[PDB]
Amino acid sequence: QRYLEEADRKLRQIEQAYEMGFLTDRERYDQVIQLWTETTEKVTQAVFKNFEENYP
Repeated sequence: QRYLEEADRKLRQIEQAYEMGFLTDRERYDQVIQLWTETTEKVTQAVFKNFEENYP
């Protein structure tokens, strides 16, 4: 819930730059493309550890 809604706000970050010229269409695409990858890590990292810390 946590690390995910963080990505939900971070998307609004990457979008907020898209309107400032900072991020064009292609580089904003890479920032949002990596956002879901980092979240993709933050989740599995949570899974495994969750099992080890609670239900091994």
